[PDB]
Amino acid sequence: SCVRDNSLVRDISQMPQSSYGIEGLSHITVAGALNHGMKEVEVWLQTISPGQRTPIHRHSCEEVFTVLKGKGTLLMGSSSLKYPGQPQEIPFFQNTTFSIPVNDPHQVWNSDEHEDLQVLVIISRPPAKIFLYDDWSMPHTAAVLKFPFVWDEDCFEAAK
Amino acid sequence: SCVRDNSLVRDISQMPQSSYGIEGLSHITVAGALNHGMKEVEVWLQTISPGQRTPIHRHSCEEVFTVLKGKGTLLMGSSSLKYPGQPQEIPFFQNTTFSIPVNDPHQVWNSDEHEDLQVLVIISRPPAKIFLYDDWSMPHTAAVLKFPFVWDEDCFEAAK
Ligand SMILES: *[C@@H]1O[C@H](CO)[C@@H](O[C@@H]2O[C@H](CO)[C@@H](O[C@@H]3O[C@H](CO[C@H]4O[C@H](CO[C@H]5O[C@H](CO)[C@@H](O)[C@H](O)[C@@H]5O)[C@@H](O)[C@H](O[C@@H]5O[C@H](CO)[C@@H](O)[C@H](O)[C@@H]5O)[C@@H]4O)[C@@H](O)[C@H](O)[C@@H]3O)[C@H](O)[C@H]2NC(C)=O)[C@H](O)[C@H]1NC(C)=O
Ligand SMILES: *[C@@H]1O[C@H](CO)[C@@H](O[C@@H]2O[C@H](CO)[C@@H](O[C@@H]3O[C@H](CO[C@H]4O[C@H](CO[C@H]5O[C@H](CO)[C@@H](O)[C@H](O)[C@@H]5O)[C@@H](O)[C@H](O[C@H]5O[C@H](CO)[C@@H](O)[C@H](O)[C@@H]5O)[C@@H]4O)[C@@H](O)[C@H](O)[C@@H]3O)[C@H](O)[C@H]2NC(C)=O)[C@H](O)[C@H]1NC(C)=O
Ligand SMILES: O=C(O)Cc1cccc2ccccc12
Ligand SMILES: O=C(O)Cc1cccc2ccccc12
Ligand SMILES: [Zn+2]
Ligand SMILES: [Zn+2]
Repeated sequence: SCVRDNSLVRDISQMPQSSYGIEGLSHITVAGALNHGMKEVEVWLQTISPGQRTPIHRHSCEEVFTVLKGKGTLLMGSSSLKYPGQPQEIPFFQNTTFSIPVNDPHQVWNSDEHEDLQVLVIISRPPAKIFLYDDWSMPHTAAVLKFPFVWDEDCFEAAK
Repeated sequence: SCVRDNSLVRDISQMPQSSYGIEGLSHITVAGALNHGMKEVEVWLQTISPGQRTPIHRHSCEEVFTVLKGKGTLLMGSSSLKYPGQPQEIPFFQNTTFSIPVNDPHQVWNSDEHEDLQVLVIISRPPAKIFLYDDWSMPHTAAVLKFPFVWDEDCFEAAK
């Protein structure tokens, strides 16, 4: 569904959450472009189950994560050579933050075997324009744009 | 002193908090322009003590709040009158979100007597350009710009 709501105070617990077909994910856009009218920043609340990973991807915007619960590993590559290259792998834990430089290819993995990972994610220039890589050797020109992304599809179609 | 941190993954409990001379405030810039190099978004973590309030102010950027703990009241003024005017009082509670229209005058109040209010705040176009009002009756044209703001003064002076 597309749930639009521009009032000023909104209850996060009442904004319908979904995996959008991504196994192990639970997503809520807390404040965003297509659902609420934002123009410069957008905020997501996401929970990833044990062992799950996001796809390898990039987006031409700033992006900041804050870890509410759980632990994991951040994988990041470079945006300057013709492909991402073998990534940096950096562990993170509850109450850590990390920002992804514009266009850097990255992946977030919930490497804990038992607890869910819950983060707040903030982006600039919404909505997100995510290009997907199938592995760290795929060249940057070859990444596939998936726009709108699955949590924006219903509202993107409703706004034409 | 100015604390600059060029690290990718940071522990938020080790970024130094301060009131910056604002009674009942505790602030940490989680990811920002002067402290970490951000250009498009900046993220703060703020705790306000029971009864305390931010000054009445406005800023030419988007601003989104997410309430992590506690509860309170958002006070919103007019951007169409020549002054903010008597404010609308909008209650908010744990797990709510609110976005402040660009340039609207507002104040956040911890109207709870029992527990601290903690919020994650996101702004666009950092660092903040905050104009202060002495009361809801002050004309928009008389509001005073305080730049750099108190949590940016040390790095702004160090930058020279
Ligand atoms: C991730 O890590 C984060 C960082 O560690 C965590 O957030 C922090 O959580 C702390 C633990 O709960 C939390 O500590 C509480 O701070 C509040 C809020 O504080 C201020 O006001 C206090 C109370 O005030 C009044 O009385 C005073 C005398 O009693 C008067 O002086 C005053 O004017 C007023 O009327 C003040 O005592 C306090 O003041 C000072 O403290 C500053 C340091 O904060 C100094 O700069 C200053 O000189 C002086 O020492 C504050 O201004 C308290 O009310 C409460 O009892 C705890 O101290 C802290 O605030 C949180 N930080 C932020 C930025 O939010 C977070 O929880 C972690 N999250 C996860 C998921 O793990
Ligand atoms: C502020 O409000 C927030 C919103 O209410 C709240 O955050 C919510 O908190 C709840 C409670 O803790 C969380 O619920 C937890 O969700 C996790 C993770 O869920 C996802 O993964 C599970 C497990 O997946 C895998 O295992 C299954 C087998 O069981 C496989 O099929 C699968 O492939 C994987 O291997 C999965 O079952 C979930 O899927 C279902 O649910 C989604 C909806 O989320 C449907 O769309 C889907 O079709 C299906 O029914 C999902 O993919 C779960 O494991 C836990 O058991 C528990 O349910 C929410 O995740 C969380 N929401 C967000 C967005 O983070 C805040 O906590 C609250 N905060 C405060 C301060 O109060
Ligand atoms: O922008 C990010 O890194 C978040 C993110 C981007 C793309 C796909 C995702 C799937 C599941 C969870 C998060 C995801
Ligand atoms: O509404 C805001 O921009 C945050 C904010 C702006 C100005 C002063 C403040 C004092 C204490 C806590 C937050 C404050
Ligand atoms: Zn990303
Ligand atoms: Zn403000």
